[PDB]
Amino acid sequence: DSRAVPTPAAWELGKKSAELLITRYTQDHGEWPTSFGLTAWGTSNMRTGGDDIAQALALIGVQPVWDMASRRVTGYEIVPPAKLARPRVDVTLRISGFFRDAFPEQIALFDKAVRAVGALDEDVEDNPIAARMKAEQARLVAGGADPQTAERRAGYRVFGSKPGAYGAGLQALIDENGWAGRNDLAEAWLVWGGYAYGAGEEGQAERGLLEERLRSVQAVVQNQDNREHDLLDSDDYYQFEGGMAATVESLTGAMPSVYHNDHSRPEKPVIRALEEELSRVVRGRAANPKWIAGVMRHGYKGAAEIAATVDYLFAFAATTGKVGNHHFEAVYQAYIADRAVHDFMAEKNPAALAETAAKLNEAIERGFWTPRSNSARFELENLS
Repeated sequence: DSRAVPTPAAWELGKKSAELLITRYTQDHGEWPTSFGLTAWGTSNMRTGGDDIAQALALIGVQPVWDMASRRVTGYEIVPPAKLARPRVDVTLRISGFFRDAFPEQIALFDKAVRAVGALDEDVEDNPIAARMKAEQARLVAGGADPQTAERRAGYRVFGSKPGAYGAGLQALIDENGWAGRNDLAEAWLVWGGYAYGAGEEGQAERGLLEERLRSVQAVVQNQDNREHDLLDSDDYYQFEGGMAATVESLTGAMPSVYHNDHSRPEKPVIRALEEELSRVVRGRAANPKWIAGVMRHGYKGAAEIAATVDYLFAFAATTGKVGNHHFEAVYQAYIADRAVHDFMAEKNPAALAETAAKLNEAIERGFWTPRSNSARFELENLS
């Protein structure tokens, strides 16, 4: 039932996650965060209790209200400063097309909550949301804006693609290799995701507002709720957390922190840096000889998974620059220099082998990988 979302169990997770994310931020940076960029997304195969929205509500310092009998969400209640041991953190939410289509009530809940936090009379150090929404509203009014229009526009926190549009708009740009620098990925990401969503209403073209929100963002955040997939076998992560981080870099001149969080065990959320998650998945899966031996029993399909892993690794380097030289070296050695893996791929799926070689050559070309051997360049080019 979409009216019962976020569930109390998704709330408990969102709250613990938000606390752990703030803490990780303070450990990394030595100061309270004031502005995160979150992605809310979904698959038919996800847990359904409303984790993303719960985390966003927790960050801003709002709690859902449930009907005790029915367990439906009836509204929200602002957590007062008396009940906060840290400041409210501003949240800019990028929603996927799936998320936008599936969960209009969640979007409306968050939109109303964050605007209500932005209207509180609280000190800037407790409430950066209100300070931003008041200042932007005031700048718009002083330009001649109708105050009501100005309050509407200053308070937008939910951005997505227009109706009938899916993904972040980067896949073709990366696959055709028709991007010069990361600024071109940021431009496509803004064109694609520049629509503001508010409670009840349809999407509104508001690219300038998205840019202003992203200019403030200090960390990019995305959550994973199961271990049946990872960030190097699905397009859900590079295009949202990856594309959002490219865009913040393009607007500010500094790459923000990216936190790829593990909500697979709801009682024990684990916050990780994207570099940590990348390395966990290379060790655990991509370069894991148990994983390689297993896909070597699935023929054409297995070889395609190897190739896809390299595609995603490249996509993360393209958007974020957070893929270390060691990862590219590791997959080169595991997939190309290991003659048993190389020969498996050449026999069962030579196109997948050619795609892997071509991707590693582009990684060299872009400065994502400097091969430990000079002969690796020629081998890869001769192979592709």
